[PDB]
Amino acid sequence: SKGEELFTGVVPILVELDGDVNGHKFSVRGEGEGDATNGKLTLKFICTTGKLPVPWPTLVTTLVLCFARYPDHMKQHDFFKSAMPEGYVQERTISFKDDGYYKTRAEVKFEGDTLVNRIELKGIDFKEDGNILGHKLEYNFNSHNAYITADKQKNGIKSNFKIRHNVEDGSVQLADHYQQNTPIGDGPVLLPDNHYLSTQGALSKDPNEKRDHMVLLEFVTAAGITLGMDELY
Repeated sequence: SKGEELFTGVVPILVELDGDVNGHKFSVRGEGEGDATNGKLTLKFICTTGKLPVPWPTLVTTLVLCFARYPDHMKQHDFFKSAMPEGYVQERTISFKDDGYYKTRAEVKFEGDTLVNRIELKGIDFKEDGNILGHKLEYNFNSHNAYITADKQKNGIKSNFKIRHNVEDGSVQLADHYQQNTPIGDGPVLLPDNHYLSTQGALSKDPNEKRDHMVLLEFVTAAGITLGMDELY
């Protein structure tokens, strides 16, 4: 696959989410750009339906792993770019401990020149005054590593990882993620050795923006592939 050639520069991003958590419906639209050479995402998200009924940090993982920076010696393990431009389906179950769960299905693919992430989310069994529907989580996102393994019996990858959201009282709300990715087209995809993605993110606000929104700067870098002096030639 030559899909990685689509990411050598800066690529515009469109994110569209439709969500329904305990019958609380909402839509989010995000726009920005991705710079895979640096592993950098710069995006601004707006809740187009008014007030977001869940905390913005709980949507970060749902709201484009094709922009991760894979080191040169690891580029053969980059499933996400190898599926492009046709793209991949990304599905998750996010189980919040002692609370409800999200189910998400997204398509990540190029539409013209733009990398688009289009998501449907359903949230079920939440406590109406839990940490999520009650908005008890701090506006931040800790740095976090997510382990990636191949799923050959599905021609894709899988990952499970825990996000630890900071609760305002000082406790931690666990969000247990189970993820699977499968290509959309029939072209060849790279199925990787075990590795992980290392993610950092900074969340902020646009002072001139009155809509409910999140400004996000995110860095994603691949690591964990044991590398020796043999690749040195």
